[PDB]
Amino acid sequence: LKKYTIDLTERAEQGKLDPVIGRDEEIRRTIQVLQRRTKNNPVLIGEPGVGKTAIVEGLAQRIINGEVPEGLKGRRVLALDMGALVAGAKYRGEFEERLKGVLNDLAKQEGNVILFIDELHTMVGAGKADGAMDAGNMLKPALARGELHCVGATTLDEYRQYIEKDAALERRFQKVFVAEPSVEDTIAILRGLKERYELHHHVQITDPAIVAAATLSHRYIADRQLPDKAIDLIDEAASSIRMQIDSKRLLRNKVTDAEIAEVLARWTGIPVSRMMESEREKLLRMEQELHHRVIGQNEAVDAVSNAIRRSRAGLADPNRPIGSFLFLGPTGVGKTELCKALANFMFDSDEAMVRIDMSEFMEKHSVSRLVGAPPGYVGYEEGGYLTEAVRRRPYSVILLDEVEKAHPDVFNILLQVLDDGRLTDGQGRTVDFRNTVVIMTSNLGSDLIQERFGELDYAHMKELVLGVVSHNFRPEFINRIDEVVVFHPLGEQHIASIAQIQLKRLYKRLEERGYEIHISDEALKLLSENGYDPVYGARPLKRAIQQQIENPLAQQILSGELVPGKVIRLEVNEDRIVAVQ
Amino acid sequence: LKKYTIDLTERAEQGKLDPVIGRDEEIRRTIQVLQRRTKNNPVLIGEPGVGKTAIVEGLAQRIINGEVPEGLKGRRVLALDMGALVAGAKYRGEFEERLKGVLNDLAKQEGNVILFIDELHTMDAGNMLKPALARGELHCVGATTLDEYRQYIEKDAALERRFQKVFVAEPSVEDTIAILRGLKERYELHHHVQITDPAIVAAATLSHRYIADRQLPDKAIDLIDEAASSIRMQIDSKRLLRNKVTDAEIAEVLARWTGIPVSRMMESEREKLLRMEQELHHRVIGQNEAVDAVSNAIRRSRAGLADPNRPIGSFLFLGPTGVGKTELCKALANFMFDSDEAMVRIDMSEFMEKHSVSRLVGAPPGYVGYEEGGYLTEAVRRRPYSVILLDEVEKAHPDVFNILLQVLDDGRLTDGQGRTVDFRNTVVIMTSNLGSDLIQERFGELDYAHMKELVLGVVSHNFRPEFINRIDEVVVFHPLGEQHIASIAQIQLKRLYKRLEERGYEIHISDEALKLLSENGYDPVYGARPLKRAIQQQIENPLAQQILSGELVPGKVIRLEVNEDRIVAVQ
Ligand SMILES: Nc1ncnc2c1ncn2[C@@H]1O[C@H](COP(=O)(O)OP(=O)(O)OP(O)(O)=S)[C@@H](O)[C@H]1O
Ligand SMILES: Nc1ncnc2c1ncn2[C@@H]1O[C@H](COP(=O)(O)OP(=O)(O)O)[C@@H](O)[C@H]1O
Ligand SMILES: Nc1ncnc2c1ncn2[C@@H]1O[C@H](COP(=O)(O)OP(=O)(O)O)[C@@H](O)[C@H]1O
Ligand SMILES: Nc1ncnc2c1ncn2[C@@H]1O[C@H](COP(=O)(O)OP(=O)(O)O)[C@@H](O)[C@H]1O
Repeated sequence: LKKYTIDLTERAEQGKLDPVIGRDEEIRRTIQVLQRRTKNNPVLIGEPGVGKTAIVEGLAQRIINGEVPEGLKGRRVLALDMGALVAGAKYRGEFEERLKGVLNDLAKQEGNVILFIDELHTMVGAGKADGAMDAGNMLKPALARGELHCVGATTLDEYRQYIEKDAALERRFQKVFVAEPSVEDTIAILRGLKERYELHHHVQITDPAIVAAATLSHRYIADRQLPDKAIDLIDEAASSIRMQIDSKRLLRNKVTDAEIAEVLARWTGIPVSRMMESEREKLLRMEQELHHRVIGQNEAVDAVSNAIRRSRAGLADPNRPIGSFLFLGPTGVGKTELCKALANFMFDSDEAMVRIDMSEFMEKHSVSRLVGAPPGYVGYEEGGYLTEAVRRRPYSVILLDEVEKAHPDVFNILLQVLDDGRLTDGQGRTVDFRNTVVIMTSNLGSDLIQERFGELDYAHMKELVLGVVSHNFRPEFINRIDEVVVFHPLGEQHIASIAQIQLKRLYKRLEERGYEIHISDEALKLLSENGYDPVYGARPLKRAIQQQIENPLAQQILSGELVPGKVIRLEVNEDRIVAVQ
Repeated sequence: LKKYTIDLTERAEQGKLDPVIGRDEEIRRTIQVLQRRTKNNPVLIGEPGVGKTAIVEGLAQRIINGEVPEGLKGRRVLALDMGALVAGAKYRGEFEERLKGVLNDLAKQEGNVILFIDELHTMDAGNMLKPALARGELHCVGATTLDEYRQYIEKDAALERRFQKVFVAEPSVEDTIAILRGLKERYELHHHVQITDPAIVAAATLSHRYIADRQLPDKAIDLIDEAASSIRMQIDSKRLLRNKVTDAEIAEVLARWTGIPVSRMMESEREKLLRMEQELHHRVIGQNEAVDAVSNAIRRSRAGLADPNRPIGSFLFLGPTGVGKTELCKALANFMFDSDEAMVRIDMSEFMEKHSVSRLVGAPPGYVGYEEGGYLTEAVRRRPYSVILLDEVEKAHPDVFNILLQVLDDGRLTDGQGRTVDFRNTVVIMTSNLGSDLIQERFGELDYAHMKELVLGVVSHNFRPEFINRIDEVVVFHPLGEQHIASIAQIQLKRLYKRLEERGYEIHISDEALKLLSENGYDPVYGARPLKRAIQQQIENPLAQQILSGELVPGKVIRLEVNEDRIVAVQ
């Protein structure tokens, strides 16, 4: 008994237990089960990192401090470990002499000992070496007779496929559900626990670093549960500052939310850290920073930058994505380019744009590729194309390209992402679109968008295109769109400004090779004859570097006069261009 | 007073320190993890180098020298005792009284001194130290591998509340450089051992080029100590010695299981006259169309100039299929890898299913079979060495055409689950099976610079102008004549010679006798596939008819005759 079971009650007299704050409805319900006549076995069902191990450490602190009823007064909470019972059990019945050694020491205790079996699912099938099970089949009489007082603490899905499968052991435990506390319920958890970390780290932790250790944990960390990550963050931040005082008021020890969001940015990647950066320079110039790489399209950025300012002010709907856009209009105008800009603004990486081409979803059978296959079908455990991608990046700009080429029954899949920000996978797991920006480019009115842009100034392309030919006949999808955005086609004013960032990002490395080129002003309209298109758009400009500028170097090698090291020009003549050394 | 007392004042008295060089942003991480109280147990995971030696020697350097005052220093911790645990203890249970006595009586001063434990994976990894770890006794520094971590330390649940994966990334060549910078404190003052600059790097460059299945620094510290053991024992083997340290000391140590000397292990600036005439041009005198990729398109790749996100070493090479592609993708791998492992062939010829979505560059969800998928899905996860082919893409209906544009540009690097794919060391040979099928007849007046501009100018841009608008360099493989295959039909017969001299028959064949085969030999449709069965049906199946009949006795060389309507070589 003293070889295996850790005694939590004498670990509470030394003050070695964490102070437990709250939990008084789940501790009282635990004592209500622990005082039952038969089957006095609570199982603290929760999720990993909810506090179900620090409920019995708030029961064992309670027995010593005496807030328990008489009947649980003066008990002992022993923490049996089923990993130390299957530890060296090689031979036949070395495990069964460990339980029947522990179970017979618990009967000498005449009911003065509470047994905390943490992770009961490790008891289901613990011996089980030759036949029927040996741990939750040896406890099974003394669990039903109300004899050993077994506080279990498993999680809900570990209860579901370990303990619920043994239906004769499932009834010997009573589910004391430990729901995770809310964001305000874990501040008081962490306000009293902060001094137990101040005495260990020799580090002062402010309640600003605690009110933001939980609002940033809950919002940004979605796989963990709340009083496990909020105390991870303060322990990581107090260890990050504990370097700054050891090795090399301005050499601080205080944790503030500057250090808490810095650890969380180092965990997840979301840079909302401090507004003492150029973010004050960035929050009102949010519409013109997109204009750095989205040339023109003032109706486009004033729809997307005003919607992502609407949520950074905490004013947008938290049961809806950050933005739901329909980018109908011409091709090669700034549709796909703004979403790269919007990803390079919000999550500052244009690799965080989940592009989905809806020409792959032409027919109705190809809708379970986005959402996932049902149980029992091909591609079930794989997932969906949209749902699993949003589980990869929950903070991403979803591009749904040419949605008018989708099936009509894929807008039905796209009614719940727009309205509620949810999409359930084929495996019954719901993915959360509340942090994504769902932008949907289309070409459904583009014939009438292009002809009327220099006629109807800035608002009449929105009205009166809807109803004769365009989307109103299927009306449930239009009103779920946040802003329907029409795109004015590009004149010569924009493609001269759009054809300047072709090699601007590669510009900052390749100087010493022998290349630095300033703007030449004579070959401007050579690219503005194939690239500046009223019909097909500005996308043939990207081929107008692959067809116009890059050809007579990489194949004209063998003739023996043109060798690299000299910067090329282009002039308006019938030249078949030369290059002088 | 023997077992559980280790004094760390001795480490400067004896010089028992092997200094760590290179790891500081991956060791101060294991001081961030260790300084916590939730999950304050760093387990060091990966390739070697740290192993509880970086935090203990990088601890006395900041206290005894004296830049910081004494009001801040005092973080004096200790290290592992592991040696006398199992040894010297006899009974069952009286071995256990030594392990319970080593943890409980270090608590004589109420936590005045703290202690780390090192290398905890064996089970002492959670059978006798598990209450000693759950009681909040003291915190330890683990060290596992990655796969032995997921054997023991993570499919548990009570142990990752204290441990966490600390991964170290694969180290430099400068790991053993500074191992021999400090260690001349022990080498030259008493033995006068020099090891020069090209002799430290020589036993360490063996990873990215030579062999890539094994870690670097385990193969670096051992192959220097064996090369440095040269003097005192080769003088006791019953102008005198090169005291100028060269590549020779490691080569005796390294090449005692390969057989390849120094001559191609340090391919350098002047060595590229020597790496032209080694193995490519002794099996076959020829195959010099593909030598351009190692001559003019090699200057901006192997001098620290390989930019992966635009094709610079991608020299385009065309031809037919089954005609010399698969041998050169092996013979260039034979010119590089000293062996045969390049097995790549991609064709889009005779399969009509909906499985052509996964052969592109991977499968997005909604499919079957991700484990194989396409061939290139698996050809980087196997090993990063493969030479990618592209054949017969020109036939299917035009909805499938333009997906070849996405990979060759700088848009997105296109991996599949988060680890990298190959962009730097691959030559792509593709296959053009347009109207170069009637041209295989004669070898008289074949075009090298009349072929691709006037024949291709009027036939390409009627149906599809988006295919040869990018790709322009067209030069043909060998035309299938007589004597150029008479070399190739000698290669497949000389492996029939070695198949036959094992039983005592040396067969000759004439220039007249193997062009007897050429009427039943090659195919313009399949390439040189029906060459091998033509050896079986014409000579080899009649040969085994005569070896078994006993009328071809071993020892006597036989000649042929021209005879009646079935052509066999009889007496
Ligand atoms: N109500 C609470 N009051 C004080 N500390 C708490 C409270 N809830 C949780 N904690 C602490 O936060 C952490 C939560 O971990 P646990 O209590 O083990 O929860 P858990 O459900 O057992 O997680 P696992 O995955 O089962 S180990 C521990 O360090 C607890 O001390
Ligand atoms: N409004 C715009 N702002 C900035 N760049 C633009 C704009 N419109 C077009 N471009 C340029 O045109 C190119 C269009 O390429 P592509 O993505 O193939 O077209 P599309 O976006 O229609 O698919 C982009 O690389 C981009 O640089
Ligand atoms: N970065 C480095 N700095 C110093 N020594 C190193 C470094 N990398 C490797 N070594 C040497 O390599 C050897 C690795 O052996 P070891 O630490 O026993 O392997 P493992 O860590 O797998 O147990 C050590 O003796 C060490 O001296
Ligand atoms: N240098 C060469 N010239 C002509 N034919 C060759 C050469 N090297 C190999 N071959 C032939 O290629 C054949 C294999 O080709 P094949 O099976 O059609 O293509 P793959 O091997 O790519 O499937 C071998 O039988 C061999 O005779």
